[PDB]
Amino acid sequence: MSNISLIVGLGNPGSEYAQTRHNAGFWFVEQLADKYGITLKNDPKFHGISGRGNIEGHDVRLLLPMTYMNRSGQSVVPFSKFYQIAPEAILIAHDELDMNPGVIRLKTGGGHGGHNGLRDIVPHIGPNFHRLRIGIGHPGSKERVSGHVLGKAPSNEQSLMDGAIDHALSKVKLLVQGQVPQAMNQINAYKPA
Repeated sequence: MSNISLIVGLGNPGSEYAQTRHNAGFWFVEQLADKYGITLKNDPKFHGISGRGNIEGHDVRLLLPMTYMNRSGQSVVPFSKFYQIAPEAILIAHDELDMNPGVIRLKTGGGHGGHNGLRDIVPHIGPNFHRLRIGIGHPGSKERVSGHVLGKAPSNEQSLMDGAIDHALSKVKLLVQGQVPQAMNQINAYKPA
């Protein structure tokens, strides 16, 4: 099993989007970058913000597409092709409607599950990349879904999510060291304290 060498966080650009649930992936990758002192810089060539540096003994690339969510593939696809990074070496963090705040899962393969960022990426690199599904809750009904993902969560729900994110952060060592089964067990076992 492949080392994770590219970690992508999905979200929307702009300060009106930064605290919205749909940017759960950006939160994770931004906090990761600063945890390890990796600088995220404008990378217009790949329509994103990107960095690279040492994470627990490995050279890891970080990517935040700046394309807007539904166009995320225009930044992910050419970036991973250009550096010749196989999907099996990619981790994509994103908000997951189908899990509650404070729930977090690592998953390998599968489709987009309705997620409009993943929808723009599976067609072009296939489904064989890892995903960190950061639960954001489901708002009730289909009509509300959109104002939910594009809205800021209340305090209580934000803490749950931040707790889930702190936990996945403490497992990235296993991911970059190629221990994916072990990461999966330990991420998937998380429940708020």
